[PDB]
Amino acid sequence: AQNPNCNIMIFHPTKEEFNDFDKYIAYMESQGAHRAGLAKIIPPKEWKARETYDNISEILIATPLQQVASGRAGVFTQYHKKKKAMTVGEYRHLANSKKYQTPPHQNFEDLERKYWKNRIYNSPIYGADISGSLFDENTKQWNLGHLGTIQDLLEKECGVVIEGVNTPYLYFGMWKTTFAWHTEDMDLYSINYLHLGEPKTWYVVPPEHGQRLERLARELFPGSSRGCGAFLRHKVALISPTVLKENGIPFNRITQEAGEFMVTFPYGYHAGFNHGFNCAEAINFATPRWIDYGKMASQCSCGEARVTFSMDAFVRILQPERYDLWKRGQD
Ligand SMILES: O=C(O)CNC(=O)C(=O)O
Ligand SMILES: [Mg+2]
Ligand code: NI
Ligand SMILES: [Zn+2]
Repeated sequence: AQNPNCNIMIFHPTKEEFNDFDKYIAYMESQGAHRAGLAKIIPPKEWKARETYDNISEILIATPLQQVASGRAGVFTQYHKKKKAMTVGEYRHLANSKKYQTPPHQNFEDLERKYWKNRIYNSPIYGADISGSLFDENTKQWNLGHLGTIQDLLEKECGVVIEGVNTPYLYFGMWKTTFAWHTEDMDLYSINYLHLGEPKTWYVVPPEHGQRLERLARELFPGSSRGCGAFLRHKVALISPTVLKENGIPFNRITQEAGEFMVTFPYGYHAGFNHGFNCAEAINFATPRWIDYGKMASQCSCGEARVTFSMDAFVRILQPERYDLWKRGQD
């Protein structure tokens, strides 16, 4: 079995290898990359996502989210308070202000220490989940707005024809902005490209051990657990590496820098934080190996998780028994 310790693997495709996206995913899995839940892909040196970023300040963040924490430093939840719209130029200036900027630090490890010590005492503002793309239309390789769609994968593998579309999302981060422990909708893959700015640190639990993380989360967040049988779908809970280590939960960590891709694999729980002002682009995708994960994915029916139009069809076709109850949640 390849990669039996479930380490995060890093890949350096050549420009030739960068032509066929699906093929390269299947290659990485041949090497065991999925066992980690997360892989890093460093693009060939000849590749570029776009010529410059010189004109991105005019993008609008219609609903910036202030991430307010509750709990203790290593075990907390965050709620998203909606703020007034602002442009990327306004948000970048805010990120760089004395109130919100990255503190002085020695290296990534020192910064990670300061994040876990101090996160809860601040409320950074995240421009998350903005439909759009920063890939140039002329970028033909690994252009996250030109991927094969999940609907088309389900049609090719299973023959069924469904409504729905699959588009990318932009994320504008600042110091301490946080993504809570989650898997993707329907336990899909994700791919995330860090277009510019400061790094993003990731934590990940191997898919084969995801239920260990779920059981810990039920113990640490016991009222949330009674409220919903899949409350990590709410994307609000944080658990630190120290707490994970104390409770024996297998995990890995890695820092993504500008110009790098990350892939999350089906049922790979992940969480993390941004080091400073940055912009990432991410999208979900599927392969044939996903289908079985899609069929088994948990679902939030309490009503909190409230997701996309396109997830309806996935539930309806892969999980017809759950369909009814999950749609009561969504309506
Ligand atoms: O970048 C972020 O804030 C969160 N991204 C993801 O969870 C992902 O790409 O799957
Ligand atoms: Mg602009
Ligand atoms: Ni994700
Ligand atoms: Zn729920």
